Amino acid sequence: NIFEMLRIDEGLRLKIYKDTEGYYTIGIGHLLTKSPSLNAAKSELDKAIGRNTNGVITKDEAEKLFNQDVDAAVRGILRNAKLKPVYDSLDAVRRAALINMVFQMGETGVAGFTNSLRMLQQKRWDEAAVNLAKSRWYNQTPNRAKRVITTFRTGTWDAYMCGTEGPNFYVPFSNATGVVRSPFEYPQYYLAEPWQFSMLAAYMFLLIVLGFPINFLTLYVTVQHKKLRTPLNYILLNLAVADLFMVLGGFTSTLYTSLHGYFVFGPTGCNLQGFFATLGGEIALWSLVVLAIERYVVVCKPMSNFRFGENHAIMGVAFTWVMALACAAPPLAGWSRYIPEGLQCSCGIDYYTLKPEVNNESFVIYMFVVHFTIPMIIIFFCYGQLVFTVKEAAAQQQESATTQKAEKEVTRMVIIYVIAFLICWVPYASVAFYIFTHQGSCFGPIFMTIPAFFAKSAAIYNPVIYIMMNKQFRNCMLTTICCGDDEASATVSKTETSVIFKKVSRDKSVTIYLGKRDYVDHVSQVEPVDGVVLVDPELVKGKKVYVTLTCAFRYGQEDIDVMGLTFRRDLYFSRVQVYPPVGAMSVLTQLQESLLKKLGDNTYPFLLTFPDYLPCSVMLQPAPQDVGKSCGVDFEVKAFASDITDPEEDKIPKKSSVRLLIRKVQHAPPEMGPQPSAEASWQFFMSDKPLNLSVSLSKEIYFHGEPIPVTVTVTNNTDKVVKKIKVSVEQIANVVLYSSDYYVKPVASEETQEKVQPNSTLTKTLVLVPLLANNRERRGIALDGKIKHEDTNLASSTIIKEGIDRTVMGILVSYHIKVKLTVSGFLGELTSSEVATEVPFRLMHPQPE
Ligand SMILES: *[C@@H]1O[C@H](CO)[C@@H](O[C@@H]2O[C@H](CO)[C@@H](O)[C@H](O)[C@H]2NC(C)=O)[C@H](O)[C@H]1NC(C)=O
Repeated sequence: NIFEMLRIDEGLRLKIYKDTEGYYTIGIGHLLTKSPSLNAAKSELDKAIGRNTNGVITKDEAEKLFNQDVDAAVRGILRNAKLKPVYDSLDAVRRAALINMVFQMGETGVAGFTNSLRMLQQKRWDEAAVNLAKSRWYNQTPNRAKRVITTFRTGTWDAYMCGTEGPNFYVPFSNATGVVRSPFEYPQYYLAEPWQFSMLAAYMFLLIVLGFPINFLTLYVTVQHKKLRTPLNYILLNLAVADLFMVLGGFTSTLYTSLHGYFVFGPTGCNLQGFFATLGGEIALWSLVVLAIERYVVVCKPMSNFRFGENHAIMGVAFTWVMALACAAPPLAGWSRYIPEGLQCSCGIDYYTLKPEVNNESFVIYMFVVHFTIPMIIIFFCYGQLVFTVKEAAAQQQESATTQKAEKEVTRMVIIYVIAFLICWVPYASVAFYIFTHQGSCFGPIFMTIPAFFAKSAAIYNPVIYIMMNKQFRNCMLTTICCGDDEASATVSKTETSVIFKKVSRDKSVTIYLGKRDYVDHVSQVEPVDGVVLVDPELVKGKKVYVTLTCAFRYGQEDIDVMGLTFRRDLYFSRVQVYPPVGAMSVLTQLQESLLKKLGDNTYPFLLTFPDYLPCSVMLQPAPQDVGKSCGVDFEVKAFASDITDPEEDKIPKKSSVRLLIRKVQHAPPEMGPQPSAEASWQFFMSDKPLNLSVSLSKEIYFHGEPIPVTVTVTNNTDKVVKKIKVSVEQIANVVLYSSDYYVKPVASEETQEKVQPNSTLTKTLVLVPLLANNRERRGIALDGKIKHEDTNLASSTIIKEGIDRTVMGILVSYHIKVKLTVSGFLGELTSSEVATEVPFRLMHPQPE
């Protein structure tokens, strides 16, 4: 347009400069003053801008000086008697050309052209152009003139077009000089100085040297180590493959072209290089999106770990390739296109050129919204909510120091993930959007190379930031350069009567003793862990023996979950110093007295109490096909010796340490509650007549193996018939870790086909048998904790202490009887209305003699 004409012709200067005539000018052709003094020129500038510039101004202030000049130029023309009829006759493109003449020479200067202005009015475009070309004006600056003259002749912007537009390519350079040639056939060295091509060759070589091994090692090591093979890591493996396509297909070809200075492989090579570079980048993009989604759901909700198998991971990796091809395929298919970008040694999508045939307009918007903004929102939302959740969780437990340092590591890596994503895709998003809005303006080849730097650099630092920073991957990669617990490999539980059991450590310095594995949990109080620890004085000398009580909520795998930017949450933790003893135990138990006399002098007692806000020992049931999936709450009593002081728990010596799993179990209380009775009445929209139902049980509390009678009285006063009645025992498993989540899986059910007619009643008692044996080989069933691998029963109903301050975190189980009714629908026989009501009951272990 007019702005781009005069900006390129005159040139935009931020400071004051002398023009060809030698007069003080600033910005685009703005005369400050004719005064000879340099200070006088700055003074006339200062008043124009409105502040103390000191011969330096911005472009927006210069755009204001230009607008006042154009608004006044349209006047001086209309004011002039010779210029106005010409101005009125000529169209908007040729009017811009006339303003250029008046802007440069002035009102009196343009008035000297009589025959030129005459022929333009008469629509003689051929004769007026020769007139302007043979004049003094052309001889002075034929560079500027010829662009203005061609405008009069053609009536187009072809003269003021930004760069040479070929059919298969776009070069950001003017062919006015005539030096522009095809990037497929001839060298492009006229664009920038030849050393910058060898610079790119050195840069693209560096990305191959660094990129190929880093990404290849990710895949190579995972084949060797079976540990790394996990559904969650599948998305991180996709990132390695994604980055390899950029290196192999993209950077290797881009290297060879940057060697010679132009694109040797032709349009065929440009399509495939542009395809792989786009695909490899777009796969890498959505991999991090799916990774962000996967990390958000898996950690926050421990139930989802169970649900997340190979199928869900494959679904994530496939989705990536679908969205990747959504970006990469259409330029090949013809929507937009693949052309050489920047120095034209590297091919990429066409964001800068507006081509209406291939519709770059829709593709860039499609790119900006679908393939940029949506990944940006999701990643910032997922990792943003992820820190928000951990910040909330760490705020609850301020006592556990391990949960505090994790939150520190979480916030660290997320900020790095933000920075990694921002450095990569913002340059393209800024530039392509700027070019789309500012398309009238011109941009060089180096302008497009700056975003190309960062996205191609992401093939290096995204592997490092996402993979190398992860602890499980980092450790395995070290063992690869190293080219390669085993010594001891002994961890057994023994037993002797005097019934007591013990366990010896690996180094056999610290030996622990305990009374019983199952500790009875009452409502008011809890039965504490009682026992002793035999310490070897020779092996443990000048060291610190400790004992712990670890209540840990366990979900998923030890390796990958800890790698997952956080680790499994320790629910409760306690510590006591065993040796050397500080003071002594005020009162011992009958067990401790026996073991002290039985064992030698180096034995020391300990006692570990439980608070009232802890859950029971509960684990979720895995399916037979599910091997590595593991989730549940469990209690662990550990003992160890260490040189380091009390605070260090996360890191301890494995050889000195010894541990034994225990249970916290609730037996059924002596008081069986009142006879459960539920009652409800139901109606319809068309039919307003009532339907009464009354459920009744025998006991409030039931035992495992005990039959549950459900007495149901269906009183039918309505017009419809009841087809069948179904009773169901349903197991509510309320999981509280980062959030409260209710999950209902029916454990047992019985039904009957007895029909109930209108104005007729039926009383029926159906027995249900809630046993695990029938429910074996299922998913998500809550079970009582099993010592080792032994047979266990369905999870006991968890009783919470009345009136407590802290929220109970863990797996909280509850049962109820759902009496389901199937009634014939009013519209049709096939139509049906399922009605149901619930009543709670307890299922727990009996108290032994
Ligand atoms: C930029 O201008 C040059 C010089 O005019 C073009 O090169 C000529 O293109 C014409 C097209 O018909 C050929 O007939 C001539 O043989 C070419 N000249 C020479 C010396 O080879 C050039 O094609 C323009 N740029 C591009 C890339 O099209």
